[PDB]
Amino acid sequence: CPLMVKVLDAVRGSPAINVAGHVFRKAADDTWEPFASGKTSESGELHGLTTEEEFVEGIYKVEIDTKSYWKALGISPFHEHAEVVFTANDSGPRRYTIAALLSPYSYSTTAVVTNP
Amino acid sequence: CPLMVKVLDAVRGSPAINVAGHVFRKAADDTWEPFASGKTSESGELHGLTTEEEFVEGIYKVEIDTKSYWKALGISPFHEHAEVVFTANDSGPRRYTIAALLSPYSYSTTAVVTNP
Amino acid sequence: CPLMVKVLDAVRGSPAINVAGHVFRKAADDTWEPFASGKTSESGELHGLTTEEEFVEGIYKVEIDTKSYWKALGISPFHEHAEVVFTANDSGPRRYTIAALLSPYSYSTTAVVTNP
Amino acid sequence: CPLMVKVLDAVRGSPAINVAGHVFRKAADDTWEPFASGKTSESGELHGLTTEEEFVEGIYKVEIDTKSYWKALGISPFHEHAEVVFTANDSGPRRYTIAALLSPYSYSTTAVVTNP
Ligand SMILES: Cc1ccc(C(=O)c2cc(O)c(O)c([N+](=O)[O-])c2)cc1
Ligand SMILES: Cc1ccc(C(=O)c2cc(O)c(O)c([N+](=O)[O-])c2)cc1
Repeated sequence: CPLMVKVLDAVRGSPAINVAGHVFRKAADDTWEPFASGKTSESGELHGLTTEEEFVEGIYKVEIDTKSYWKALGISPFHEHAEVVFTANDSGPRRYTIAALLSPYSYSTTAVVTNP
Repeated sequence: CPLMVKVLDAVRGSPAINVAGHVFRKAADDTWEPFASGKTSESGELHGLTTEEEFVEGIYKVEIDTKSYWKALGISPFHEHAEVVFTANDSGPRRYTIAALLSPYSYSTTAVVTNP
Repeated sequence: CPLMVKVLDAVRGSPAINVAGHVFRKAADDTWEPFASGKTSESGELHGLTTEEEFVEGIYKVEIDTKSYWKALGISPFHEHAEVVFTANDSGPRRYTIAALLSPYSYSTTAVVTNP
Repeated sequence: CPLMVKVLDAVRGSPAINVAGHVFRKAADDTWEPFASGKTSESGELHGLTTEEEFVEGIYKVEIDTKSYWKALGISPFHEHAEVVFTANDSGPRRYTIAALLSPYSYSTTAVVTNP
């Protein structure tokens, strides 16, 4: 899996389960083309989004629906979502983990990029 | 100052100076309408973006040009930019500080929301 | 103010008010000698800890009583406290802001170091 | 493994490899007794620190030698180390992942605590 998304809850100290994630790729006309989507598992991880052959060079956007996560816990959070936009595979194929750490009024995101 | 943006550099341990930030309000057609912009000061701060009168309820986006910042420092960055999207003033007017802490492969954002 | 500590609450999106902070300097015997202390203000800030004269080179520790803060809010915390240990003034006197962003199961700390 | 430590580098977007970690447990006399140590693998993970039977209730300290990590990369970082202090197993045995995300002038730490 060349693209994985992991989401953690900094209030409970747990994986953030059942969080929707949507991936888009910038098209030649500069629009955001839907690329993949899913929801986080019990481990907070969203696997199986793409394959090495489909995950070509390009600019990708990962949008994590953090607002729905907090709202289901009774909380009205600050952010509408957490979005991560990045160029992928510019130097050849890589494996990307996009990790997000969520609090109601703050989030952090990191990328772990490895060479297979 | 109903809206302030502060940007910090976690590599140098300093304010992130001369970082462009652009503010948008979501339009009725779901498009992003540009609202205000500026460059961070020597303290990392972007002041004077809006006024109490103009900063009505709505969904707002702050886009921080983190890629140009890292490029100017000669450091390879992961993200194309950092975006913060939030609903403003849903329970009355508030003063918002959006703080962003930047590293080349990670960023975090927090909101400090105080009632005047 | 050679040394300032600022504490923010990522759950409420506010300064963390009335948080105790204690500052220590490492002694020749490697023990921690208490140096200064205070409680964060309504802006989350602990000012007036030390002076230019007293804040000589050395290794310093700031201990933030995060557990008492979360307990006062009725929220279960993970950490006993948050500690920040750093060598100060190794290349001349600097002004240090130690910023801590608190969640119940996570914290982050950053230093903003500026040369007067 | 009831206790795992994971360390990531936010500058390079990579696991932080070969980082020393030391674990201590608070003794009945209030001293810090050495409990386990190791170094992070190529995945940034330190496994095999303890067993469920040995990892009894108590207050534990995990000290990560972040300064040596940065110094080996040519960087003089702000922090001397990253230390995490927490009560473990107060409600029965749990599995703890202590994750640290490192930059030269900032770090963040989170706990992911799961029930086996
Ligand atoms: C680790 C971390 C991340 C974000 C914040 C943070 O949100 C913040 C907010 C401020 O109003 C402010 O003045 C500063 N500061 O000056 O350093 C930081 C504080 C700490
Ligand atoms: C404070 C912080 C923020 C983000 C990360 C982080 O990026 C990360 C990445 C992983 O692949 C991973 O498995 C975990 N984890 O399980 O805890 C965390 C690590 C620490």
